[PDB]
Amino acid sequence: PEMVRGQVFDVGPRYTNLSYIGEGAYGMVCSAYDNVNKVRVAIKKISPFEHQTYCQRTLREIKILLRFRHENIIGINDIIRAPTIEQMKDVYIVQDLMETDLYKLLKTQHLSNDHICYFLYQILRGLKYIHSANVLHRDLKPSNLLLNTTCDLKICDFGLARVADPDHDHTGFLTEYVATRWYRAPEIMLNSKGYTKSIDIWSVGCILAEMLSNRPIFPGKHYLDQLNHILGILGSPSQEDLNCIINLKARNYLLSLPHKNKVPWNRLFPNADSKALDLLDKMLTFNPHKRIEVEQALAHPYLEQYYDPSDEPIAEAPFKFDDLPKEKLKELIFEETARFQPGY
Ligand SMILES: N#Cc1c(NCCN2CCCCC2)sc(-c2ccnc(Nc3cccc(O)c3)n2)c1-c1cccc(Cl)c1
Repeated sequence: PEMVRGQVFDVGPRYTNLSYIGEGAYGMVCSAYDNVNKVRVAIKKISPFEHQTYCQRTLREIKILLRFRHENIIGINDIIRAPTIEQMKDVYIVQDLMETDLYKLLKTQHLSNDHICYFLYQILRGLKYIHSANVLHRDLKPSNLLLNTTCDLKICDFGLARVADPDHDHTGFLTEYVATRWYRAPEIMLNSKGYTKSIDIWSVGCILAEMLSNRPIFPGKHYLDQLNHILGILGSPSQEDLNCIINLKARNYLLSLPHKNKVPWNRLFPNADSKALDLLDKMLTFNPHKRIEVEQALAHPYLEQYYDPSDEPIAEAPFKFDDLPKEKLKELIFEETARFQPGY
């Protein structure tokens, strides 16, 4: 086997010419040449068997990726792992190599309104399919949006994804959260576990604001600072939106803050299309129940040039609602990846 840093990357002889790309929420990503299909691919190494939580996430990610089939969601080409459970310590997931991501593009490239409109359409088209499968991505951000040389957009890393569970979304004030800080909806910091579809819509809204200016709209430096950045632009929540927050600690925190008025979108983004700002406003709504849904967002006049509900497919087999030990999860990961084995 070949080494990349100080770690084994056992994908050869089919996959050679390894180069380090980076990391997902977990796992090490490399580019490689597929000697069989004569194309360069991306490969993610996952070593989750020593921990239950890692095993659960690895199992969900693989189950989700294998079940999903959509143009705006990157699929799995192959899975490399040992032929036996005893010999299996690592899992390698193979996907088509995408040229870049929206994070890298936004660092140095100004987006035309046409590119913003097209990227947003593709994000929401992929998201419609994800949400139709009763799945939440939960870590949408520019680095999880891959692009090729013709601007085809594909959503990646379902490492923090979960089956939607709105009945168990309520939690206490200041509950620790796993997903990337800057794209976290205000309710995460107040009373939400991020188990509802509205959590992904907030993240897409943050991505849209970022595509308009090439800078994250809410760059919180720590947990509560993230909420301060959000209220600094949306302004103080209304009495109606506060009445929706039953948790006393979360409500009293918001009531203790000095009153802030709404910063108009047309002042933050003076060169933006007015329809894009109307959609931005509806995605970046404080109250998650009033926040626009993915199908409504696709039907928004800003996306009129692309909107075609018959060419925005939904999932054929949605997921249903776990606490199994890591040894039983290793067996399920082994079973889930069995179809990619040489004998199969
Ligand atoms: N998780 C994850 C991934 C990514 N997360 C983002 C990593 N990124 C690295 C650069 C700095 C910001 C964070 S990317 C990824 C993947 C899949 C297909 N093509 C590419 N291409 C790509 C992405 C980034 C840079 C680059 O040179 C190429 N990546 C994957 C991936 C690769 C193989 C299998 C699976 Cl299940 C996922």
